[PDB]
Amino acid sequence: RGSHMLESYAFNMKATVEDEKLQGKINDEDKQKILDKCNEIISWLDKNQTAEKEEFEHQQKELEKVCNPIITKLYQSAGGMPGG
Amino acid sequence: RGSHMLESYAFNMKATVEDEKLQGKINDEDKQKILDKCNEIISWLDKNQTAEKEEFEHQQKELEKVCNPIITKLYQSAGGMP
Ligand code: NA
Repeated sequence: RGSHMLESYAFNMKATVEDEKLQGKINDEDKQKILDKCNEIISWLDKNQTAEKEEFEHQQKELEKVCNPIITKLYQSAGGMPGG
Repeated sequence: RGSHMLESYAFNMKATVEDEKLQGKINDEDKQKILDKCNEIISWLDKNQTAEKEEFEHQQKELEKVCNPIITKLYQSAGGMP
């Protein structure tokens, strides 16, 4: 989807650098550079995805925080429909 | 996603207030303000999708910048004729 391809990819590089196929074929110094860097992105998603949920839950409140007082107005006033 | 619910709410709350002659509402201002905010989210939501999008393509790039050189180095050593 985006955060998936990215993530997926990351999982797969590690998936490589760790394969016994390169026990010594890949620079032992290099294994680091990836793994680490891959995790960097791994975490960077987990963290960004979680931070997202908040800006969501922060707009959801500051939204109804405008509606509920009018709902709880029209709902007090005669008529009262709101039930989508 | 909880982003849906947000959308949903914004999307419903916006139409459930445009519905029809449900003008029992202060169907003029104290409704106008339910439109502005609602859409404010409708948009801000969007501006974030295409905001996240990028950051992903970004990080996705940065990680290759740390892998391409190495996988290239790999595709250069196990031949039987090359
Ligand atoms: Na006023």
